[PDB]
Amino acid sequence: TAEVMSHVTAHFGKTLEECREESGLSVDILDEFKHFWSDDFDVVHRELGCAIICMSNKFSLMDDDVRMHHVNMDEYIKSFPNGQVLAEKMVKLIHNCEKQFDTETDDCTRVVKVAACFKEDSRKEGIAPEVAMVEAVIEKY
Ligand SMILES: CCCC#C/C=C/CCCCCCCCCO
Ligand SMILES: [Mg+2]
Ligand SMILES: [Mg+2]
Repeated sequence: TAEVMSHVTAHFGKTLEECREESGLSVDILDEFKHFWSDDFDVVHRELGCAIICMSNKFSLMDDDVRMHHVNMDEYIKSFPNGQVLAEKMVKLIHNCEKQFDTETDDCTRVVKVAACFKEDSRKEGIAPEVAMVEAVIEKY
């Protein structure tokens, strides 16, 4: 659901700053990860793809070939409150987008294209949060 997705996003995004230098991602491109979900934020930069790899690797969410690791992704999603309701659909959506961009060999560029596809499909399928819902989770700390 969009609510589970807010919890996932709020945790995943904590690794943004530690990943920023290696990925070449300027604060001008994305200052806080929560803004990935703004209707207004265009998911396009190669460097955002690189950052996504960095952040994913922190939790083993990529396989050997820099595609999602389905079982690690399932376990991660299920580590959040009510995660079981989102896990199946989220892995199926990401994997469907990966297949559409399988001819992109550049890992950073492929990952940002897949990220943009996933964002559009999460909206169509009703699992895309609003930035406010993501903030609400960050603001409980
Ligand atoms: C394999 C991606 C890890 C993840 C995740 C999701 C976190 C919440 C929103 C970010 C979406 C990233 C999609 C990247 C898929 C690239 O193969
Ligand atoms: Mg710019
Ligand atoms: Mg490769």
